[PDB]
Amino acid sequence: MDGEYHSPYGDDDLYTVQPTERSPRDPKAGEDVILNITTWPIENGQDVWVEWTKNGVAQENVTAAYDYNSGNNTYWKADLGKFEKGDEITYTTKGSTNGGTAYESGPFTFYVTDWEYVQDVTSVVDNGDSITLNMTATAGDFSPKLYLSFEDLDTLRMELSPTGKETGHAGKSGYTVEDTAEKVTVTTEDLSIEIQKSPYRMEVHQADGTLLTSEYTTANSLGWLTDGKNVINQYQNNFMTPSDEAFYGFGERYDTINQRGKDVETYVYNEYQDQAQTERTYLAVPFFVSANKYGMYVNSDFHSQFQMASKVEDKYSFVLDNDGDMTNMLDYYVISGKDQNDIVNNYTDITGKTTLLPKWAFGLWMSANEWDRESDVSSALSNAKANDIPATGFVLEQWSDEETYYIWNNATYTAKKNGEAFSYDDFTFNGKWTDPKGMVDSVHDAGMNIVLWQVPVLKDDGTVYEQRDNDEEYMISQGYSADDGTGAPYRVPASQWFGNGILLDFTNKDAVDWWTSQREYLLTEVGIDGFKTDGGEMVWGRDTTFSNGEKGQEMRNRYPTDYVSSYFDFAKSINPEAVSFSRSGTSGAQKSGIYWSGDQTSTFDSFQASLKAGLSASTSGVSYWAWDMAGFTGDYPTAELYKRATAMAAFAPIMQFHSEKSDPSPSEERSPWNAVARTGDETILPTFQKYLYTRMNLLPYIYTAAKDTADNGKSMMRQMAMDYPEDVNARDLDEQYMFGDDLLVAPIVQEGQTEKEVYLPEGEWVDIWNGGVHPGGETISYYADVDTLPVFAKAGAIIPMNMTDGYQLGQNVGNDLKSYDNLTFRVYPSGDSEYSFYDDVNGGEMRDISVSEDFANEKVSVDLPAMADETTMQVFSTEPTSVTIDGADVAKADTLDAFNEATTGYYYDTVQNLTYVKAAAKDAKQAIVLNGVNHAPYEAEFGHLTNVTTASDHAGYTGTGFVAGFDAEKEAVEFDIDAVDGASDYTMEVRYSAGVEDATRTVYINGKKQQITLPKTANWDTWNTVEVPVTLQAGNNQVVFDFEADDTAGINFDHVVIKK
Ligand SMILES: OC[C@H]1O[C@@H]2OC[C@H]3O[C@H](O[C@@H]4[C@@H](O)[C@@H](OC[C@H]5O[C@H](O[C@H]([C@H]2O)[C@@H]1O)[C@H](O)[C@@H](O)[C@@H]5O)O[C@H](CO)[C@H]4O)[C@H](O)[C@@H](O)[C@@H]3O
Ligand SMILES: OC[C@H]1O[C@@H]2OC[C@H]3O[C@H](O[C@@H]4[C@@H](O)[C@@H](OC[C@H]5O[C@H](O[C@H]([C@H]2O)[C@@H]1O)[C@H](O)[C@@H](O)[C@@H]5O)O[C@H](CO)[C@H]4O)[C@H](O)[C@@H](O)[C@@H]3O
Ligand SMILES: OC[C@H]1O[C@H](O[C@@H]2[C@@H](O)[C@@H](OC[C@H]3O[C@H](O)[C@H](O)[C@@H](O)[C@@H]3O)O[C@H](CO)[C@H]2O)[C@H](O)[C@@H](O)[C@@H]1O
Ligand SMILES: OC[C@H]1O[C@H](OC[C@H]2O[C@H](O)[C@H](O)[C@@H](O)[C@@H]2O)[C@H](O)[C@@H](O)[C@@H]1O
Ligand SMILES: OC[C@H]1O[C@H](OC[C@H]2O[C@H](O)[C@H](O)[C@@H](O)[C@@H]2O)[C@H](O)[C@@H](O)[C@@H]1O
Ligand SMILES: OC[C@H]1O[C@H](O)[C@H](O)[C@@H](O)[C@@H]1O
Ligand SMILES: [Ca+2]
Ligand SMILES: [Cl-]
Ligand SMILES: [Cl-]
Ligand SMILES: [Mg+2]
Ligand SMILES: [Mg+2]
Ligand SMILES: [Mg+2]
Ligand SMILES: [Mg+2]
Ligand SMILES: [Mg+2]
Repeated sequence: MDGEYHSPYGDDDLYTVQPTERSPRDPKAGEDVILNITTWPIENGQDVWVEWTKNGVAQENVTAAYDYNSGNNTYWKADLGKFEKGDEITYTTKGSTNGGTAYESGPFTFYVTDWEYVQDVTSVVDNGDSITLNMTATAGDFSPKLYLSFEDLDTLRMELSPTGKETGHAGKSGYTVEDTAEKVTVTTEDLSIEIQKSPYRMEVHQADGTLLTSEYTTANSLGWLTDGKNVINQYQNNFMTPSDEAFYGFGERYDTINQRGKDVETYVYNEYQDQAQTERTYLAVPFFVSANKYGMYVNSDFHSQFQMASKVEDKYSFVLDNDGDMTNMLDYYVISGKDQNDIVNNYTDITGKTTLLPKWAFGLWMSANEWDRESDVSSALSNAKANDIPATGFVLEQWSDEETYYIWNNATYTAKKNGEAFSYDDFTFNGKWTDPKGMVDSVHDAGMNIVLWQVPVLKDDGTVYEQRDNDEEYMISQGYSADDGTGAPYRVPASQWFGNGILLDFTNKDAVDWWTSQREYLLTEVGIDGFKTDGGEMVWGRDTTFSNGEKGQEMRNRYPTDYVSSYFDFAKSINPEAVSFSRSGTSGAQKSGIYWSGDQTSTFDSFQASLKAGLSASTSGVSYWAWDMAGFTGDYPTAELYKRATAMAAFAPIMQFHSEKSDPSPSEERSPWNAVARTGDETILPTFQKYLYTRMNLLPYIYTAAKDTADNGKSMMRQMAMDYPEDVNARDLDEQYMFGDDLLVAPIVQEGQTEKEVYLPEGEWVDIWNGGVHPGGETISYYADVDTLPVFAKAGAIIPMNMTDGYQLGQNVGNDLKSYDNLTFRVYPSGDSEYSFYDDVNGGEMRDISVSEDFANEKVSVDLPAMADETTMQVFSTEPTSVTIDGADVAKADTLDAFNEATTGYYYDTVQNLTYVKAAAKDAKQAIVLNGVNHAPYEAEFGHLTNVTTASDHAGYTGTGFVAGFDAEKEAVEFDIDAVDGASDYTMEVRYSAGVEDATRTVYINGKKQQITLPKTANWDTWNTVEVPVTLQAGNNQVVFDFEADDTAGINFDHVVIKK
């Protein structure tokens, strides 16, 4: 025999086992315990056995039985049997051939556990900032204590000490307690916590009595797993959930946005390509938000499983792991708030706010793994310029020596001992990188900022590489690695990414300072703008030990966030504009930069999973989220996928293209120019440009939303039920979302699709591209060819934009981040609305703008704050008869050219039905009033048409044209029209031409019929308006025009307008 091996926990992997583990790893009462053992080489006459004690008494040896052979190894199973709660088992596994040299593993000890639950509350002590509930247990000898405290008046914290020896934390004092024999009720202005005493059972209500959530009906819901003496290994609680309850968040999830029915693992993992199918993630957070208006956060870095009505149809549960330490309390929060987004804000109060990034982070990021030399960077920049792609971010991955990851590829130098840091001048730059500082300067010259790829591991591939070997020696001599549990440095398991590499212990501040010192010259001298901090899902092994005294079970989920945060803070300390770009983390990840959705293939299925990842991350407080648009690997995307992806990406928090392959031919860049080359579809370029230019037009809105995340916890991109939690149609939507406060975005994420269903919540929505009006409260069908993205603005929206003199979306304003071209506010008037604009160009002043819509009196008023810039309003309305600024008349400009020349003025855009109003910069509020205005027209051409078509061959129409002829039976034009100012009689203006003869049409108003007379117009180039009395109810009204048997003559039908 050459050896024997058994190790009960293997690498402690959640998903797999090594072939030499104990099963179960942590045996409970009544579970059969199997030991898997290996010997080598394969030989006759081998004996494998187990020497062991039960509660200190030597047992008869167990003989292991042959199981299987693989390679030059035999695998064996030894059966120890079942045990009782409290049993302490110690064993050693042994092997030898024909009574020769004996090889052994162990000794190993396990303590056999079972569940104990809270039984009754026996007394309650109110300490003014905390409440102690003294408890009995269902089994065992503990005297548990549950501590209640308020993180705020709407955020409840539970801390359980099974032994009673630990004490909970103080919280707010603003509560009262009604403590009776049978029940204790804890009340704040926001919450009513009702706790039955016998059996103990908690219900969490809002202050008005509405139930948020509650412990399971049968009580004994809250428990711990113990041997009663040495260990507590798990905690659980169990809660009642009705059949319609939806559960969102849990970090970044690829499979679904609503986790009901699933067991969700809070476990970071590097899963390539098939995250959705395996239900794995790089970014796992033990926090969810329910559409029943609460969130739950289990405050622990240990692995937890959330069982979301996956076992019992009306029960959800959490099972939280522990390392055995009996002094670690269970700590969790039930989180209420003013609305769903406020629940997320309260969660970020606990775990950390998003840090506002510089505005350059919100432009296009360009990346490709194949970029590996200065000529590649030069050509990326010149390709972007030649194709009018004004990006702001630039990533280099294949930049380094591929050994130290802090030295440029091909650089030569005198190696340094003892981990001493390099300066720029220590290097002779050669080959692929002759002048890194110059290269960076060229990136900056293009208006871009650059980040460099990093990992948290010291690579050790077993080869000789002087500087890396020097650094490894130094790192070990200082104790800068984690420890494997035996005194040796922890290494990533050999089969994994960077296997054999030594992790830097990011819990050790000295270690971090050393590691970052080696990169300092990249920031201070080369002038980089941050790091793409990749990896981090690299902590395996229960005995792996960190400088904070924590071990592998506790640190696996936390490690990536320690790593990412260390680098983010370090880069920012030198370069205040630095940005991190990362994939892995847990609670608190949001403090430290951008998160991208990792490694996915270029398919529509992947696109679907990416969108779910962003929407779940958003609920989990990770707002600055990116994805590799159209996928970074697999076969090159189709033109269709590339175009659909581009549109979504332009309307996502962070826009970035990227590609996996390191030296491919042809190129694998997901750049728009390479996509044209690879697909042969030249129309990719103008479509990409449209969406990129539109994003840059919206940058003032986007960046205000980024600040709103940082300040108020409102994520930039949100699943519909975050804004509409009571809306039954919004619960499961995963192919549309809100972007900022105002825009409903509905990407096409299905191959071959052109009829996109869009669910519109109650209220009026307006198509931002063309002014099409859509009353809410139904699913509409929107025709979207491959170049088209349905996007709608909600009623009352005030949307800041940076426009060219053309004043249309999708016109290139460039990538200047320090000035505006034409600062513009797009307004959809509806009652009184207000918006706080983040004017970052002018010192970050908040500009409070308000609009008062009064269409009943044919007026819209805008209260413009003091501004540093000329401003243009674009107000969705009919053409005013006059406009005043501070009471002073402003003249109508007849053309766009005249408007651009004017200092102040107004202009009416007939295509978009937008009134442009130009106001000078002034260090004082300005009152703008639009007079004689009504709600914008309902264009006939945007109506539901039956057997009738559109044209535009006679000038003077509004919108894009008119409905032509409309002069046979079974032809109809249907409008969905909102009552502008509630249920009332109104006048419907019908604008038409009838160049040959008097016409009539029939109209139905919510089923009520009348015939209208449309007198002849002089010719087909003359429009007239007839006023029709109608009666409209609140909200959406069905207005149907048709041509019936008693109607006559052709018309061209331009629009209708509703006015008082
Ligand atoms: O040149 C730097 C670096 O480039 C490549 O990795 C960057 C890549 O990392 C992340 O995805 C990776 C994935 O590409 C793949 O990598 C395996 C690969 O790792 C090393 O080489 C990397 C490049 O892949 C190189 O150092 C190693 O030398 C090589 O032998 C290996 O084949 O798989 C891992 C494991 O799943 C994955 O994490 C990142 O997500 C991605 O955006 C980035 O492009
Ligand atoms: O060039 C003459 C004429 O040609 C086209 O119409 C052919 C059509 O004419 C007569 O019926 C029309 C009817 O179709 C409808 O036309 C509305 C239409 O009028 C003008 O364009 C038409 C052509 O379509 C043109 O005059 C106008 O430019 C366009 O914008 C309008 O949509 O209504 C009128 C009035 O009731 C009627 O005269 C003719 O009777 C019929 O047989 C023939 O097919
Ligand atoms: O394919 C040769 C390549 O293999 C290894 O690197 C690859 C890397 O190039 C990348 O390839 C993506 C590619 O993977 C499969 O071939 C798949 O069928 C295809 O659709 C997809 O586009 O990613 C994989 C996985 O990360 C890497 O293994 C070698 O490292 C490299 O030397 C070789 O050139
Ligand atoms: O720390 C290892 C090594 O780094 C530099 O050399 C890098 C590289 O230089 C040339 O390209 C050679 O052809 C390669 O063999 C080298 O790896 C230092 O100059 C060198 O002193 C040092 O040992
Ligand atoms: O939101 C309004 C409308 O937008 C698109 O259609 C625009 C299209 O409408 C008519 O066909 C006009 O004649 C054209 O000039 C316009 O471009 C969507 O496809 C549609 O579904 C939506 O209702
Ligand atoms: O093993 C290290 C190698 O990994 C990948 O293949 C990289 O593309 C290459 O640049 C590097 O030399
Ligand atoms: Ca029209
Ligand atoms: Cl144990
Ligand atoms: Cl891995
Ligand atoms: Mg709050
Ligand atoms: Mg290259
Ligand atoms: Mg700088
Ligand atoms: Mg130490
Ligand atoms: Mg689906």
